Amino acid sequence: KNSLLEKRPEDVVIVAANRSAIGKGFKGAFKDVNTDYLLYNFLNEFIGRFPEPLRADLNLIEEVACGNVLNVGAGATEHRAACLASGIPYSTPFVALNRQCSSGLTAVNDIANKIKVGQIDIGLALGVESMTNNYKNVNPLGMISSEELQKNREAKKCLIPMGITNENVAANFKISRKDQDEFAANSYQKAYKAKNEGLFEDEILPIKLPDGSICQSDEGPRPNVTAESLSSIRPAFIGTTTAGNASQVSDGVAGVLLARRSVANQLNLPVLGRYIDFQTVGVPPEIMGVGPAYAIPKVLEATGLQVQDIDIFEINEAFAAQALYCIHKLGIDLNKVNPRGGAIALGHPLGCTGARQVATILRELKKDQIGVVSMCIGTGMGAAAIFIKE
Amino acid sequence: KNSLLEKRPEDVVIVAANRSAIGKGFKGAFKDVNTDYLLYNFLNEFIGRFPEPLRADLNLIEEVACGNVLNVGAGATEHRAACLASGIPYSTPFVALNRQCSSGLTAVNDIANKIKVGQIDIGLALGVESMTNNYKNVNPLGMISSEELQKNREAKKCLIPMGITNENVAANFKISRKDQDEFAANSYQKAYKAKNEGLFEDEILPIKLPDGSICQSDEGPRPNVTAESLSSIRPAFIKDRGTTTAGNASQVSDGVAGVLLARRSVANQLNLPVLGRYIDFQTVGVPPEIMGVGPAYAIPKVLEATGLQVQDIDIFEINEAFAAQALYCIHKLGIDLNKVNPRGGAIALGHPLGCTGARQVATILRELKKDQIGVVSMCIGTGMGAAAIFIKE
Repeated sequence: KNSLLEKRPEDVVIVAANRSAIGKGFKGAFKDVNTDYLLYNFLNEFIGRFPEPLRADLNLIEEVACGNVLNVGAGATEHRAACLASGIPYSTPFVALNRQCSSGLTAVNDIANKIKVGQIDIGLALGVESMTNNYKNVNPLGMISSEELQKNREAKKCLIPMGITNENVAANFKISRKDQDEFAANSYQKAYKAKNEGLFEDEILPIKLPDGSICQSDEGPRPNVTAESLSSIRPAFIGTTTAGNASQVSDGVAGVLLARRSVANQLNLPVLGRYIDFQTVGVPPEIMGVGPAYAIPKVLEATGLQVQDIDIFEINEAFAAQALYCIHKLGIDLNKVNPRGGAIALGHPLGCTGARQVATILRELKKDQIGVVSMCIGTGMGAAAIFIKE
Repeated sequence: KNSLLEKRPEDVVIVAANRSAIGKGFKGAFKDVNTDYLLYNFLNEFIGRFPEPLRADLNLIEEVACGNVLNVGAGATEHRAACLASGIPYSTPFVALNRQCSSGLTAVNDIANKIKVGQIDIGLALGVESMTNNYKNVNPLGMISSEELQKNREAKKCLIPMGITNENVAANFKISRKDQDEFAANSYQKAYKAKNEGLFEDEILPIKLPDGSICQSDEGPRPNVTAESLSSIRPAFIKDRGTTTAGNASQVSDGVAGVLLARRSVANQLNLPVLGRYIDFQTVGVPPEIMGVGPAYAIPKVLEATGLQVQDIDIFEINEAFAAQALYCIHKLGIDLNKVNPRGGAIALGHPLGCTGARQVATILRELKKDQIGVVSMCIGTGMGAAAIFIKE
C-alpha cells in the first residue's frame, strides 16, 4: 500500500482521459454516423484538450491501440484513417484489439505494457463502438462456421447469448427480479443525478453531428425510475432479465493518453492519475457474468491490495444479476460501486466501455484514492485494472 | 552483442513454433474451411506436440493473442471458441489483434510484453487467416463510412489498393519490371528447392480436412518457374503501364501459425525445451501511399534498440508483399540478398494476412543455426512497418 502510493519515474501516468456522451443505439444521437466519424470527431476534440507540448508534436505519440468489437477486422483500416485525419501523424503506428466487452481497458493495458518495457514513451488507448451500424455484422446464426465446432460442447458455449448467460447467473445463485430491479432503478437514479449536477461535464467531449446538432449529454439516464416502475417490464430473453435491467445498446467512443512519468515530467504534462496494474482471467462462458468476481481478486492479489483498500469500484453493469453477484461474492460496499451510475442507465457501447470507465473513475476519486475498473466479458472472461488518483 | 548472446532467466523464450502449410486461396486445400476450423485443427496438433508438463495442465497457458485481419471483430468469438474446443481451458484468456499484415508478429510482441512485465509467465501467439472465406467481408468500395472521411486527403490514403502503393514505390524509386521479375522467380526458385529438400516438413503440422484427406504440403511454390517466363504476365493494377503483376506479388492464401513463449526461468523449472528466444520488436508508421517501405524503417529501429547492426544479422525474413517494395527495402538497407528469405518468400509461398508474421517465426527458426541472430519484418497496409529480432538456441 504505502509503497504503491509512492510516485516513481517509471510509473505509467494518465495525462488526459475523455469520452463522448453515450447515444442510445438505433434511435439515438449517433444513429446516422459510424465508428470512423465518432473517432475522428472525438479525437479532434480530445487532441484539442491535450497539453501544449503535445498538440504541438503529436509525433510524440508512439502508438495508438483502439478497442472495437463489431467492425470487420475490429475496425483497423477505418480507425487508422480517422486518426490520420485528426492529425495524428502517419509516423505513429496503430493496432486494433478486440477482447469483447473489455476491449477499451485491454487497449489501456497494451499501451501501459509498451511503456513499461521501454517499447514506447507515450501512447494513446482508445475504445469505440457503433452498435447501431455494426450490430448487423454479427450473424444471428452465430459466428462459428464449422459444424463440429458448432456441435462441440465447449465451443458451443461461445454461442450463448449474453442475456441467457445472465439468466444462468440469476438462476444459479437465485437472483431475484426485485433484487435486479432495485439495482437497476438505483443505477438510473445515480446517473440522472450525477448527470444533472454536471459531474460528467468534465469528462464528456461534444461531437457535432453532420446535420449540425450536437451531442454532449448522456442519453440513457432519465429521472423518476423505480423498482416497481421497472417491474412492468417483460423478460427480454426467456426470465428475470428485461430491458430495464440489462445494459442499453449504445454508441460511443473514449480515450486515455498515457506516458512514463519521467517523460511527462520532462514535457511538463499534467498527470491526472496513474495506472497500477491490469489482469484478465477466463471463466466458464455459460456464466460469463462472474468475470469480475475472479478478475478483481486477481489484480488485488498481484498488487497486494485488499477490497477494503479500494475507494471506488467501476464494475460494468452488463446486467443487474451479474453485477449483483459480483458485488456480493466479493463483499464490496454497495455505496462504493458505480456511484455516478452504471451501464444499465448509461449504456454499454461494447468496445468503448473499458476506456469510458477510466474517464469516469478519475473524476470520482480524490487525490491518493484507489479505484478499480472491471467488467465481465462475453465468451467467458473477466478483466480488472487498478488506478490511483494523482 | 556478446551481451545479447548471454542467456538471462528473464528472457522471453520460444518453446514451440509451427505453421500449417499455406493453402492457395479460392482454389486450394483450405477453400471450404474457415479460420475456426483451421485454428482448431492446428491447435489439436500443436498442443499434441507440447512437452509433457503443458499437455497435462494447459492452464499453464495464461493468454492466447491471435492475429487476424479479415473476420468480423478480427475473429475473437470463433477463435476463442476453437481454442476451447482444442482443450485450452476456459480459464486461459483470449484477445484478437489486427495490425494488418503484421498481426501474427504483433501477437508475438503482445505475449512477450506480458511476460516481460510479469502479467503472465507463459502465453501463446497465433496468426490465422482464411482469405478465401473472409475476402468477402471487405467492401470493394472501401471500409471508410463517412463521406467526409472518404474525401479527406489523408484518410483516403487508407483506401489506395496495396498493389497501387506498390506501383508508387516502384515508380518513385525506379524499380524495373525486369528487376521485380528477377527477384520474384528466384523467390519461386527457393521455395521450390526448399519444398523438395523437405525443409518445411519440420515446421509444418498437418491439417485434416472434413473430407478425411490431409493437407500438409504448401500449395504455392510452382515447379520450375523462371524469370523471363514471368515476363509474359500482364500488369495487375495499372493497365499497360504498371509493373506489378500476379507473378511479382504475394499470392492470396489461407494458413495458421502459432508460437508458444515463456519466461526462461519458468521454462527451466518446468523443463520446457527452448528453440530460441525473442529479443525485441519495434513498429513505425510510414506514408500509407508507399506502405511497402515499412521494413526499411522498422529494421533500423529494432537494430538500434538492440545495439545491433545489419552486419550482425545472419538471416532476414522480410515479407514479400511485392517484389518492388521487397527489393527496395533490402537495398535501402544494404542487406545481402543471400541472407533474405533463403527458403523462399511470400511471392512464392503465399501471404495469408494475419498468419504471416507468426508463420515467419516458425520459418526463421529452422533457418538459423544455434546462436545465430534473425530479423522478421514486414510492410503493413495503411502505412507501417514492424521488425523483431530472434536468437536461435
